[PDB]
Amino acid sequence: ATKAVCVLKGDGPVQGTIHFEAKGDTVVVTGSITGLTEGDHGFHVHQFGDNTQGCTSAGPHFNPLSKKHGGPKDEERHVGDLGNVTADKNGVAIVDIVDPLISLSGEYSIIGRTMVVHEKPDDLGRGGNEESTKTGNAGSRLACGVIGIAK
Amino acid sequence: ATKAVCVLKGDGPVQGTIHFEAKGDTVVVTGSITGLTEGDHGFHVHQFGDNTQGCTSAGPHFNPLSKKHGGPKDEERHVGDLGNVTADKNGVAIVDIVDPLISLSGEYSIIGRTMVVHEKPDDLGRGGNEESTKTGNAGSRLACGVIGIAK
Ligand SMILES: [Ca+2]
Ligand SMILES: [Ca+2]
Ligand SMILES: [Cu+2]
Ligand SMILES: [Cu+2]
Ligand SMILES: [Zn+2]
Ligand SMILES: [Zn+2]
Repeated sequence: ATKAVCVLKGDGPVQGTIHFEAKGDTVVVTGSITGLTEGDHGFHVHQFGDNTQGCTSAGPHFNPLSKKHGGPKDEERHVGDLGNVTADKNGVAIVDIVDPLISLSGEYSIIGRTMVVHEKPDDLGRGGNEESTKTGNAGSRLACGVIGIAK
Repeated sequence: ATKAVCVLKGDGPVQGTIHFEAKGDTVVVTGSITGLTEGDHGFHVHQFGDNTQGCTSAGPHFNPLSKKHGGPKDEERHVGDLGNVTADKNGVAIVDIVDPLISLSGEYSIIGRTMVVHEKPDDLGRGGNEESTKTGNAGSRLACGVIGIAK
């Protein structure tokens, strides 16, 4: 698997489509998210692709290596920590991330896992609260989708 | 992954939750689907876990061995051919299937692919037209979901 897609939906107006593509040793994540409050929103891969209880059943961030919550460029970060997406005034967040830790195959494969867009910005583990080292204080999960294999 | 789950949703009333568990060397599929018309409905694993155009974007049946469509008991069948599920008079179908071809890891893995419940009965590759050898004449996709990793 070299391509993947996620359709984000929640109990509200947030909705979006993320495309993943394996390019070399990185995964290029693109797509757009809408219905967002302008600003930064925590954007993470949660461990389970279980949507039976909304985004709630997606579990914690995907952290196969048992590291602490960080931002994408940190070394001490969860595999799922893709930091933040930014909604403009109109509520539109354009996603364009290149990540070397997430994968479409193997052990860090995120296929079958959940992409979650959060209510608040990810504090990147630099919040000076324990909550920050676990989730980045991104709060509630607005929309989420299971990452599936794409053509 | 030893457990997977799929939440089926469509444009109509058909919905359900399907659980998959690797038990021994096989995969047990259980769950229930409601909102269906009484009678048989094709139930297949489609190739892509792409819900960008509803269930249409799931692609054809998952068929890594390039075979024609058949019933779950046939030698000549697609890996995604799980036959029919049967809805009682209240539109409830209880799913209980053990399948030797699907898997939750490796080449036959259905993680990240789409579970689809169809409008009509799957003719198990025996209807006698070309469409039977491709889809079993199961018709349109009532509900579908991306198969994700469960805890
Ligand atoms: Ca909150
Ligand atoms: Ca039909
Ligand atoms: Cu998160
Ligand atoms: Cu089908
Ligand atoms: Zn994290
Ligand atoms: Zn088939």
